[PDB]
Amino acid sequence: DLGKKLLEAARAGQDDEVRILMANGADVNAKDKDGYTPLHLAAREGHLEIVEVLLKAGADVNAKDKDGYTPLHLAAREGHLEIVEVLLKAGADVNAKDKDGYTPLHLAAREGHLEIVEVLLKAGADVNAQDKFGKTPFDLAIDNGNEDIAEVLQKAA
Repeated sequence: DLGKKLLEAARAGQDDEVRILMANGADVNAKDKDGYTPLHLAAREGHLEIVEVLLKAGADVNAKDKDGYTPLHLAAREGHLEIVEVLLKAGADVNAKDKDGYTPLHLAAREGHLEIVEVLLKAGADVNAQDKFGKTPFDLAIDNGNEDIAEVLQKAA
C-alpha cells in the first residue's frame, strides 16, 4: 500500500521515498488512524522539501485530523517558520480552529514563537480569536511568560 508508506516516509523525512511513492501514484491525501495526512506529519516534523512537494501534488493544505488540527496548526506549534509560510502561500486557513478552538495564532503565542506570531498576523490571523475557554492568543502568551509576544498582540489588537 503506497498510502501507508507515504505517511511513514513523510514523517521520517525521507524525501526520495516521498518523490518515488508519489511518482508511483501514491495518494497525497492519504489518512491513517489518527486522521493524519502526509502533509500533517511533514509540517509537524519540519520537513520543508517534503511539504512543498506534497503541496504541488495537490494535497489538501487544510486537511484536519481527529483533533481538528490542520498542517498549519502543527507547524505553528512546533515552530517551523519556513513551513508556515509555504502553507500560507499554498492557501492555508490562517484562522482555522481545532477541537479546543485553537487557531494557529493560539498555538504559536502559547509556544513562544515570536517569528511565527508575526507571519500569522500578516496573513490575517484574528488576534481577538477565542478558544473554547474564552482565552485569546494574548491571554496564552501571558500565561506562558511570553511577554514579547503579548506586546505584539496587544499592539495588533
